[PDB]
Amino acid sequence: MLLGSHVSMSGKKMLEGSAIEAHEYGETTFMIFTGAPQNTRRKSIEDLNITKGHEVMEKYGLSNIVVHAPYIINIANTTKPETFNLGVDFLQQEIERTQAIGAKDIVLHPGAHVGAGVDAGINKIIEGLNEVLTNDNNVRIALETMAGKGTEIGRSFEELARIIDGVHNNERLSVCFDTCHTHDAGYNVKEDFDGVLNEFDKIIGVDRIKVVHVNDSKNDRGAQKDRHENIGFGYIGFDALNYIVHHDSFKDIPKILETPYVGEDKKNKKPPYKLEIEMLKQQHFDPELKNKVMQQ
Ligand SMILES: [Cl-]
Ligand SMILES: [Cl-]
Ligand SMILES: [Cl-]
Ligand SMILES: [Fe+3]
Ligand SMILES: [Fe+3]
Ligand SMILES: [Zn+2]
Repeated sequence: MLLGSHVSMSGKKMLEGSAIEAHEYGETTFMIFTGAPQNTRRKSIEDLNITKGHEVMEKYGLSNIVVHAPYIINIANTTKPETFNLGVDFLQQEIERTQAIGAKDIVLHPGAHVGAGVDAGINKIIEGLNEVLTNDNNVRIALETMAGKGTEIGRSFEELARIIDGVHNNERLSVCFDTCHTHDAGYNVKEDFDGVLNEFDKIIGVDRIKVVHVNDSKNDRGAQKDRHENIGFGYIGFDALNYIVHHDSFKDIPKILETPYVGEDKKNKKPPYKLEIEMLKQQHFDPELKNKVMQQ
C-alpha cells in the first residue's frame, strides 16, 4: 500500500527531513515541493541532501515519491512572454532536480488562460511542454485534474487529453487524479467511481494515472471550489475515499493526502495525516478523528 501525504521540504535537512516526517506519520510514500510552493527560488541539487534522504527512505521503507511544481507556474499564459518563459525554464530545472531526487513524476497544474480562452491556453501549454521536454531525462509531467475555479485549464478529462495529444510525447506525460478536484468539477467519484474510470479509460487511459491525490471536499459535487476536507468529514465521504484508496486500478500508484490541518487557533494547527492513514489502513471511519488530531 503506497500511501502518504504532502510533507515539508525545507531547512538544512531538506529531503532528509521530508523522509523523517513521512516515517513519523506512518507513510510509505510522500510528495514534496522542491522549495517554497509559491515561488521559483530553488537550492542547488547538492543542498537538497538527497543521499542522506535516500538513506532514511531505505531505512523506513519509503519509495515512489512525488514532486509537485510550484502553484505559480503558468505555461498557458499567452500574453506575458516572461511568465511563459519563466515557467518553461523552471520546469526544465525541476525535471533535472526530480531526476536526481528519483521521483518518477512532477505534478503540474496545467495552467490558467486568464482571458485568452481555454483552447488558446491549451495551445500554449502544448507549446511550453514541447520546449520543457528536451529529452535529457525520464521524469514525467503529471498533469493534475483541476476543480474548475477561475480560468484553470484541466477541469475535464477531454482538456487533459487535448494537451497530451498535442504534445505527442506520451511517455513523458501522465495524469495526477485528485479526488477533491474531480468531485468538485462534477465527476461522480462518490457514487460511480468505476464509471468515472471507464470514462477516463475512453478519453485518456487509466494506465496513465501515475499519482493519486486523496482529499475529501468541503463542497457538493460540481461546485468547482477546490476546498479540501479531512477524509470522511466532507461530501465525498469515507466509504468512497476508502474504496478509491484500495482500488485495484491504483495498485503500485502513490496515493497522497493533501487534507487540511486541524485546530481551533491557527497557532495550534496539527497535521492529520498519521491518523487519517491509520483510518484508511483499518478501513473504518473514526468520527473522533479531528478531536484526536488535536490531542497528539
Ligand atoms: Cl499501492
Ligand atoms: Cl528532459
Ligand atoms: Cl455531493
Ligand atoms: Fe496540486
Ligand atoms: Fe491535488
Ligand atoms: Zn486542490
